Amino acid sequence: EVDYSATVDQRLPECAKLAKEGRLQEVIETLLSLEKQTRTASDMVSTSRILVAVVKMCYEAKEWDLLNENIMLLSKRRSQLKQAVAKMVQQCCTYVEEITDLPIKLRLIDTLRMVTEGKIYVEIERARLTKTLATIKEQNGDVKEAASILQELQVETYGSMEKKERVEFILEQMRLCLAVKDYIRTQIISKKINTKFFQEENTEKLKLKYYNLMIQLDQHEGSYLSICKHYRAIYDTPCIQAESEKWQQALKSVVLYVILAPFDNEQSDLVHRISGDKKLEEIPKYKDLLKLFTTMELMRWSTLVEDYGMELRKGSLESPATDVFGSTEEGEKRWKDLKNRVVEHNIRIMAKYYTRITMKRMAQLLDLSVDESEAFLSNLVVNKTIFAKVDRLAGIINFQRPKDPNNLLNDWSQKLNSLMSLVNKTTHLIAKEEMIHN
Repeated sequence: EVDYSATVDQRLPECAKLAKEGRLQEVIETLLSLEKQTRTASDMVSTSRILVAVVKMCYEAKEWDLLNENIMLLSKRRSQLKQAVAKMVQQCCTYVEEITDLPIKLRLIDTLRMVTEGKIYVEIERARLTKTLATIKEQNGDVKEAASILQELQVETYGSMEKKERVEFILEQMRLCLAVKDYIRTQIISKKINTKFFQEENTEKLKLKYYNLMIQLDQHEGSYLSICKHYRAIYDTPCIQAESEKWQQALKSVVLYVILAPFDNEQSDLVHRISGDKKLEEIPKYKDLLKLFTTMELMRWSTLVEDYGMELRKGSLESPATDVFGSTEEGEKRWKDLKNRVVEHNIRIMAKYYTRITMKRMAQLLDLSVDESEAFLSNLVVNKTIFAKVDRLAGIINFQRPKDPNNLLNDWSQKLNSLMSLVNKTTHLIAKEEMIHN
């Protein structure tokens, strides 16, 4: 248009000297007038330099009141250029990091976050200032306010922010939410992260931070199977897989958590996938333990403690123990749940092979008292996990359901079908031997 350019190149150094001499209130009025000519002229580059200029003068002169008043004023000018205000805020948020005085920094943050509110072109900055405001409102304590301040930022909708930086914001929202014990809120924020984003280039640090945070979130609820999947994702990271101490610890928790998970189709399928890995050989104790939950046999809880108790709870210097079964309250609760899994596994085995068993025998085989075994068995019967009818007078547990005449004859029919197929198959096998030996 009527681009000013060198016109501001003549004033700006001259105004720079007068600011140092002490004349600031007069020169800003001069630069406000010069800004008006440029803004009306729609000179993007020149107007940007003036707005960046004036905030520098009020910063170098420590005019905190004037700096905040100017930032509000020059942002509210009629038909202000959006790029020029962006450069002002980008240059002003640099001054935020430099300032160490907390009350002065906070007022500038509040002023800057107010002139950047609801505006797309400065949405990246207001995000970073919101992150900056939260850290100040966290290193000083009052994590509740820091969590609230950061949570309201819908960073997923911010299109200008880079995807890598966008995820970093979400993880901090989760970190503050977990630190404030807001597990309901943390789950909702967790859905904002697409797990496929970690399949890209070097962002593994976010993947470890993300999954370790989900481990903490899912630990409170008790979803052991979900915890195992998160640890399996930590196990698959190239950074963890490239160093022995890291992947060994991750694989230790992968095995130790699928074991704690109650049996189902998903859990059973996971054990086969985990057992298929050849890296369990570097931790032979955990490989054998995972196998013990795979063999279709009774395992004794007393044997487990005497064979795997020290390696799992206390561990060794050569192979350190994970926090699944530590001395903590969480570790003790998980230790009790492991005994349930052993007891549950035994009842599942006792249902496959036994047709009728004695409560006295079941209590002995479960390392439980008769009352505890009956109470434990009564629990599984109620949640339909295992069928069992308990005749308490005779001390008998009956694992066979009543035989429907359909089922009895269907089993008879299925035997005939297999028999006729076998007779068919044998005849074909005979024909081949007639061919070879004739």
